[PDB]
Amino acid sequence: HWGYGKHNGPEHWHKDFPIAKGERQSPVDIDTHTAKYDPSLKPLSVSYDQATSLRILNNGHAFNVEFDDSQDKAVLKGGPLDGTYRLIQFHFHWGSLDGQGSEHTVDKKKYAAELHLVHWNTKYGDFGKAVQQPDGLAVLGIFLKVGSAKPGLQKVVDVLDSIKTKGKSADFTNFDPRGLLPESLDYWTYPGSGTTPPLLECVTWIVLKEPISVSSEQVLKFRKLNFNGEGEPEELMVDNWRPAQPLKNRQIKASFK
Ligand SMILES: Oc1cccccc1=S
Ligand SMILES: [Zn+2]
Repeated sequence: HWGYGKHNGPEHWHKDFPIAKGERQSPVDIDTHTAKYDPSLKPLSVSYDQATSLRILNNGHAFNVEFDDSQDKAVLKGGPLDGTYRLIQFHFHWGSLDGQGSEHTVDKKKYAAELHLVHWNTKYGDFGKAVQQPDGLAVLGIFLKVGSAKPGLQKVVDVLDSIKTKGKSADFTNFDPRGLLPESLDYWTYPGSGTTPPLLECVTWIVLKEPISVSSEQVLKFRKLNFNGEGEPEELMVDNWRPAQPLKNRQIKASFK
């Protein structure tokens, strides 16, 4: 099955998931000089005051912080979006080294990691239906650079010992995702896809310009997680990122000059 290794990594995924070579795949390089400022783009509305986190899961490819999405509690709207998108989970992609790990790049620059806050369009009722629609998901992408610690990340880092291996979960209530956001909500936006199989082309990407800083110790702890199950040979969960894919017939828009 798919993964991030030599024999089952991103260069292989097209054999089981032919959409890997499609017309609106993600991630992409964000060429900041080529992105066009769109003064009609609205400010992003991030409404996380009532977010209800539930659980954290190691799925064998990343860890997901899951939310109660059975009511409009943590929603994204505005920006390039029409309508209301509910937060279902967040996750990260990260490197073996601080010089790599992000999926999106900025003028070819790679960040140490990238946080994806996954939201689904409430006009489609559930996440599973939404992923079959070209406007089904909105993913807020935030870059991580190594420097000062992010205090609001530390509760995540502290639980990772309890979900070291594939299939482990832990209760993870009362986590406030507002503590992972940078100051500015200036963004880039384009149409694309999930970055893991099944690579469905259902995502409006919203990539914040301003990274967050995390400490070297925080991202070190991400790198101690395992892709394997308990009792299987240890394979560190590192370099779980897809490289940039061809832009094809797409324009990246900027909310800012
Ligand atoms: O990595 C992902 C995993 C699962 C669902 C939706 C979006 C992304 S980027
Ligand atoms: Zn992702």
